[PDB]
Amino acid sequence: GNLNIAYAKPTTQSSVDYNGDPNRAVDGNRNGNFNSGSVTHTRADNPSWWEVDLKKMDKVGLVKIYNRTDAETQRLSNFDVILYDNNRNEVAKKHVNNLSGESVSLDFKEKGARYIKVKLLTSGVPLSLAEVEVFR
Ligand SMILES: CC(=O)N[C@@H]1[C@@H](O[C@@H]2O[C@@H](C)[C@@H](O)[C@@H](O)[C@@H]2O)[C@H](O[C@@H]2O[C@H](CO)[C@H](O)[C@H](O)[C@H]2O[C@@H]2O[C@@H](C)[C@@H](O)[C@@H](O)[C@@H]2O)[C@@H](CO)O[C@H]1O
Ligand SMILES: [Ca+2]
Repeated sequence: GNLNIAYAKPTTQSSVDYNGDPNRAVDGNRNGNFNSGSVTHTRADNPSWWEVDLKKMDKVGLVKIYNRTDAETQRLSNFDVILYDNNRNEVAKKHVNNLSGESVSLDFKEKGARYIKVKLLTSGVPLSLAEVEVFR
């Protein structure tokens, strides 16, 4: 029941495989079954990454990242979540080793940012996200 400022914002990612376009992580659908059409998928890049562009700077609090759930859930491990300002200067970064459940929640404590990037640190692994939600 809070405004998800990432919903329907422009997205990009390192590449696309299996028609897993990056907008699937901001489609309002948390379903993690890749066959549902809700989940992104890159090729096995060096490294794989995904990003949302808020279009303007905003003050970011909670970021909630929902994993793929039907298969290959371990791929979302050893990754950074990085905030960038309007000139793509790095303003904050958190590292996530792995998920114990279907999602992870990170609190960036009001940091001003335009872009939120999720980046695997292990190359040669596709990045698949069910949904990334971003709150003020
Ligand atoms: C259109 C089509 O047939 N799609 C296939 C993928 O198969 C479908 O998606 C899977 C996730 C399963 O639900 C499957 O039952 C369904 O048909 C196929 O994925 C692989 O499917 C095999 C079974 O045939 C295994 O389940 C394997 O784990 C699946 O691969 C994982 O999911 C993929 C989407 C990629 O992320 C892979 O890297 C994973 O290992 C793929 C790959 O053969 O091919 C599509 O064309
Ligand atoms: Ca989705």
